[PDB]
Amino acid sequence: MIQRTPKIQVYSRHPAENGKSNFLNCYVSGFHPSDIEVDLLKNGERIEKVEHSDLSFSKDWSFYLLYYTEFTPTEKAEYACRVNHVTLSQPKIVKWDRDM
Repeated sequence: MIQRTPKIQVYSRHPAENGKSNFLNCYVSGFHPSDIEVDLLKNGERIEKVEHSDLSFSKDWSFYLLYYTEFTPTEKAEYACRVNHVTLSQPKIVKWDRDM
């Protein structure tokens, strides 16, 4: 058996084919086993519609999730990524930095 803690990155991107739109991303990488819970939060509340959830795995057994959705942020709300996994004794909450 092997278990590996997920790396968690939270960042924003504009797709080049539609640059006025902005997307909040959570890249959860390198984890094992694949069982996992991942949500985007706004002011601490789950974002219910997340348009994209893409899972893959590498040669060593090691899973990768890109979890993302269109959003329109502004100086007001706080956004974060919440992850729970067997390797994490508490849910990990990673805040979105608006410069990322």
